[PDB]
Amino acid sequence: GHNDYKYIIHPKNRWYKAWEMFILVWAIYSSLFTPMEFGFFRGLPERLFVLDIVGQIAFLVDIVLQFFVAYRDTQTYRTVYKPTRIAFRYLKSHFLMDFIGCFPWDLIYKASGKHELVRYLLWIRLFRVRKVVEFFQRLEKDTRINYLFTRILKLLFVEVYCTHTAACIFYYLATTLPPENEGYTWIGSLKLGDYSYENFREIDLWKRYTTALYFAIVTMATVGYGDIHAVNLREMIFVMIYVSFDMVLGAYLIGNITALIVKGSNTERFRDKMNDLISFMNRKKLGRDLRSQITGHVRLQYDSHYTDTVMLQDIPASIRAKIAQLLYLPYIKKVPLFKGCSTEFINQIVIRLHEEYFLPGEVITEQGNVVDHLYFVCEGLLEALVTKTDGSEESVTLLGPHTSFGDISIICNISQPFTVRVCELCHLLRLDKQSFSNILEIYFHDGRTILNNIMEEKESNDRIKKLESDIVIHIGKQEAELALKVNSAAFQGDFYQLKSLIRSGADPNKTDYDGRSPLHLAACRGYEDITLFLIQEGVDVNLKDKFGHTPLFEAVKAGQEGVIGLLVKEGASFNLEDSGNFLCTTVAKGDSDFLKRLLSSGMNPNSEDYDHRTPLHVAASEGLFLMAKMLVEAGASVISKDRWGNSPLDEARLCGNKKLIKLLEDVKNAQSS
Amino acid sequence: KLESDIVIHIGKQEAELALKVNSAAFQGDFYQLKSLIRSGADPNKTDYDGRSPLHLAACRGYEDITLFLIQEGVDVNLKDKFGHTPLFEAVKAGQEGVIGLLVK
Amino acid sequence: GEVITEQGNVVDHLYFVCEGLLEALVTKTDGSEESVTLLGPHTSFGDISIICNISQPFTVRVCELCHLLRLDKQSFSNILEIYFHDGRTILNNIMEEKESNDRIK
Repeated sequence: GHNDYKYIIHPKNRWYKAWEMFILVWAIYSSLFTPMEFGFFRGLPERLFVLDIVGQIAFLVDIVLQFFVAYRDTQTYRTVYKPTRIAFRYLKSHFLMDFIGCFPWDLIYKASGKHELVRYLLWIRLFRVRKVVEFFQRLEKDTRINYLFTRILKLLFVEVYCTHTAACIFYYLATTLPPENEGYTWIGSLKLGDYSYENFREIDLWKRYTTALYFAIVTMATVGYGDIHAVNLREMIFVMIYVSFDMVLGAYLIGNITALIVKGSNTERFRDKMNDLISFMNRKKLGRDLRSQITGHVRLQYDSHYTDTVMLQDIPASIRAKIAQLLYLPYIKKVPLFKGCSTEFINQIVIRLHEEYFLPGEVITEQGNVVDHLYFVCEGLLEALVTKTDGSEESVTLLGPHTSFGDISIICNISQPFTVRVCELCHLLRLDKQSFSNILEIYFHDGRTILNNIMEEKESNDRIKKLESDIVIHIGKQEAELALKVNSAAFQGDFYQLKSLIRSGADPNKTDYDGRSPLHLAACRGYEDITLFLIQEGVDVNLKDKFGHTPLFEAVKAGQEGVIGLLVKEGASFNLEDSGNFLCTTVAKGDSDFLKRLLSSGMNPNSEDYDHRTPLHVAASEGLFLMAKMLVEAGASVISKDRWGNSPLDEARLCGNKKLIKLLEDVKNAQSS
Repeated sequence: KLESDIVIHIGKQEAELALKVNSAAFQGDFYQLKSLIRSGADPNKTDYDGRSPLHLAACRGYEDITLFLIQEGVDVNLKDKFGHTPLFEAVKAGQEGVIGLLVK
Repeated sequence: GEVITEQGNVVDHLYFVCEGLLEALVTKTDGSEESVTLLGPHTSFGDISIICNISQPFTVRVCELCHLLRLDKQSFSNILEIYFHDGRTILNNIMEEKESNDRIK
């Protein structure tokens, strides 16, 4: 709608197309009549005045209409609607010839005392054949008609044109000589049969024109009967020039027709291959069913045109992906192998897919052979069988539309457990082994989180009992690195990054090298929000790292009452080995708050050691009355006997803190009760 | 306006390079560590768990990695956030070859 | 001045050197590709990567006009698997080199 001007008309407008065809008809005529007007008349016979004036005006109108038609640029490929650019383009290329040939050159010739050199400018109207050339340019750029066939008709029109012009020039050369020397011309000395072309300027223009055209036509085919022949030196020279250029034009005609016939139709090439195969097939005397198999598969390769699918490898990746998506993606989405995976990975797979058709009864993949081509059964039923060593087929599965096979062997790098053979017209989508693996490895991430899901699919088959493979190890490496990333986020405080990482498909229950979950890190650095975020995810709250440190242990050692509260509400527990030992060590340190936090978490304070002493034992021996109060509130036994029977009551007397002993005796009556 | 990812991956130029060195050490891929350590960053920087490439390499017991880490000269007595030296990780795993390398 | 195998791409084609001189350059993030060795006539490269199923240790670049004989990875693996004895001999031959590669362990 950028044609704001009310003057410029788009070059593809229907009315302008009709006008283009119409000036074409007049271009052919004004280009085919100009040689006749130049040769057979030294001034039009008045009776043609009307036709001459109407022709001149017809082109004159066109000359103007060429200022009101937009032209597509050769550098921006847009229809330039600026009137000054159209006017400049027309003035520069096709304007001198058009305007000069639009002049009434017949009237100008008559006005200037009938001077011949003025009439020689009639040939400027020969430039009007540029319209015919442009028409052939349009016709060539259309699949509706074969190119070499366009070239043949172009060459034939050129041949007809050159023949007609040569006839007109030949008769004009006859007219250059004065009528007194008629016997020395080519037509003035013509005695064909009983007719004698004595006064050749008085015969009807059609008789003379057909004589000249007969000569030109036979000269063009080099028949040269000899009845009509050059006599003058001017006629000799013209016939020599015409004859040489006619040898070039006819040789080009033969070359173009030969090029069309040796081009080779696609059906022709298929027919040659078919004939060779049939001759082979007669030599080997193959049976009718077997010959039908061979012929049918060759026909299938012919119709499928697999290279036509790779024929658009030149078009951009954007549109290439659009075509692959519009054709294979609906099929691929439904395959159970890629159930529940990212759309990006699916799109990558589709782009790398090559469709192949197979007639019933041909093995696709052979058992005992490592599959290097994963197939997506998309149309037609396939049948999978493990043929026994005794030659007994055992159909194990029937893979209909929207199914996949070969994937086990590629992901496993194992051999194909069952030979797969076709049962109907199976339109499949082959994907190469290196292609698939790449989409996971070479296309890292595209083949990390997504492939993990694919591994979930394979394990959900419930028959696959695979251990590990190159693909799987590569993935596990990537998932390890991703786990490092998400754990770094969970230990750095970057909430947005952690969100993005796990929401990109990362499993929140993964661990790093030393088995530390992101929840471990959130608790250790006391990241309340991150902890709660991972808490929502479902990360294990008593997850055990390399040293058994639970997330709630890390939270307690970090002194994050918010995080420990959250973890106990979810249910994190002190499943720590040597619990009594660590508690007694804490008592020895004197870290009152640390022990209080462990005791609040629910650490059992009655756990013994190698010396078989509870934390309360150590507190009583140490004289730590306040740690003893905390242990008492927890419920550590003050009567528990150690190796030597030294109960915490005894150790307290040994230390001599009478207040400590008194509180422990109140506890001892509590225990005895 | 989801900016500042610059400083995120600078905190990971200190870390993610260090965690990649740690990961290669834990996996056992000597060639990778050699390239990363010389072309990327020294193994003196530890991970978020305060674990030096040497610590994890010592635990795994790949002397190849350790001897290269020894060439870089990372602290052989450095403790982790868990208060544990590479020597202890080595003996915990019982990697007498890497134990001898570390004792040297 | 051409590259056959690039460092870190698993070699799928094992090459021999009939005539010419090659060079094992370790490309890096410094650009100073480390000249590990010069592969002269009657040598081979890509063998470590194929046999050991690792990536290429060093990019092999052409220095002269080199006539190289090629053996695809799948082919080579097939002949090795067929002649288990002979592949064992190959493995010893490369083990002597693996004193610095440590791939065998």
